[PDB]
Amino acid sequence: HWGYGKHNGPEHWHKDFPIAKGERQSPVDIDTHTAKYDPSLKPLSVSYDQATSLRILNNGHAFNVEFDDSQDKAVLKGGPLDGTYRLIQFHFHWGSLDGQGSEHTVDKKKYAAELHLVHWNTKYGDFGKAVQQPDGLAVLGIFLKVGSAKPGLQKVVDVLDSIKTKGKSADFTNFDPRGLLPESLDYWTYPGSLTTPPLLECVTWIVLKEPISVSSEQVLKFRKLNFNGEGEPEELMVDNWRPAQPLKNRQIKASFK
Ligand SMILES: Cc1cc(=O)[nH]c(SCC(=O)c2ccc(S(N)(=O)=O)cc2)n1
Ligand SMILES: [Zn+2]
Repeated sequence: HWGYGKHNGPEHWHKDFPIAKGERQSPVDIDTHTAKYDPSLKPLSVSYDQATSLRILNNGHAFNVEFDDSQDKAVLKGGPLDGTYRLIQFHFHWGSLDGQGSEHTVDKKKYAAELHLVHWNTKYGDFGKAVQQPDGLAVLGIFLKVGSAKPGLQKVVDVLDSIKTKGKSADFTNFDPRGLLPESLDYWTYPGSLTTPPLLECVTWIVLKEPISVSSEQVLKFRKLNFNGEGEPEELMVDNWRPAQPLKNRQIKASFK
């Protein structure tokens, strides 16, 4: 039922998922002047050398590039995290226009898109158990602006016409997510939630300050995907982002300055 239209978009989700109005919802606006530099925060450790991508899936909301997370191969640690979080998938949220699409904002600035690399805390054994814990997930968020192409994104873009509609998947092996990272790992972090239903409050968010640049042609191909299934009226997959939610009783911390 839920999605991103007038009839079933973010402003409706609370009726099936009442935590939509909870105390630690995501995304948020990152007010860079009031984020506190925390000299106790560690460099993030992103260890993606042995990542094993398997498949890419249009799930009707976004596309997910999925990884084999049955061993400790692509892991996030350090930063604000205790313990070791394993990469399970990444996906993006993007707009119908270059001036919107990100979920997080920075001093109210929206970016053209935002990439989420989703990781789960290995102390909980698997992703389905982790989402039921307040420290179950760590999502690394990276902003996309439109400018020069991102060469490490092109393999993803070029497979999208094979997964145009909801429910389609394609083999997607040997994809290296290190090609999607900016140069700096400086970040903001705060406790929050999944940004789509079920909206569970299980995520430590780590949002990088440096955006990556993608070309206008790369994001135009994201906007050619469809939310609908094959044989249904075409609804372009655009504007699949949740707007910023109330910060409430939270403190965003900065790893830098
Ligand atoms: C309990 C449960 C199980 C599941 O398979 N998916 C979900 S929601 C989908 C999901 O895995 C997910 C959703 C949103 C985000 S986000 N947009 O916060 O990074 C990350 C992962 N919830
Ligand atoms: Zn997301």
